[PDB]
Amino acid sequence: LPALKLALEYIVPCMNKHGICVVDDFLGKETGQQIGDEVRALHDTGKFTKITWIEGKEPGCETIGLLMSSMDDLIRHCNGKLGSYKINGRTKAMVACYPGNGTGYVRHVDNPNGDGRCVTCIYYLNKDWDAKVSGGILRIFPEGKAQFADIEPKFDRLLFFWSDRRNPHEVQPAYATRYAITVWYFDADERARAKVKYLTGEKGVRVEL
Ligand SMILES: Cc1nc(Cc2ccc(F)cc2)c(O)c(C(=O)NCC(=O)O)n1
Ligand SMILES: [Fe+2]
Repeated sequence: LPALKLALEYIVPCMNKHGICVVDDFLGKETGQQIGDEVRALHDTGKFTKITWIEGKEPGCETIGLLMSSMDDLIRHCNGKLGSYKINGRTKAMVACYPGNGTGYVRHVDNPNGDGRCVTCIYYLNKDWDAKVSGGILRIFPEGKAQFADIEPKFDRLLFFWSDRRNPHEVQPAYATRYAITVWYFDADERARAKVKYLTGEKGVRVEL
């Protein structure tokens, strides 16, 4: 499926109706496990600062760059059709590792105070993942509805959801190494407002004395 067809037929319609969207088999087995290798390479060489921020052009991060390009393409076809949002940019790629010792992440909202991020995009890298045993379910609690969404961190799966208070979510305890890559997309207007009240942007960068 072309990017234009996945945006206009699956992602945008789904986002505007539910605000939670799952695209399985996004890149394919061969590209998927290439990313899996590059992600494991970040751990082997010990670049995990376990989260680490990747730009996509770094050596040995070519396929992660491909993923980021593929993600951008997809949003680029969505632009001006997602609510009343104008995506004007994104964060770098957050590569995250749940070590598999029974750690998870408590219920939270990604962007509760309007720091500019409107869409969370997550790519999962976990082959043959069975949540019944290994855990690691992402549970989203969509605002208003009397029901939750359960999302397995299934290999080669791409997830979109609104970053704001509409989508509180938790990562349940994981008993197996659990890998994901996240990018957040910025709305022009909210980002403009954010840059005015919060220590975000270029100005939010530490300088040494
Ligand atoms: C704001 C935030 N930050 C992190 C970074 C982090 C990773 C590991 C960790 F242990 C502690 C923090 C997240 O992972 C998530 C999230 O919703 N993840 C869903 C998923 O990966 O399915 N949200
Ligand atoms: Fe989150």
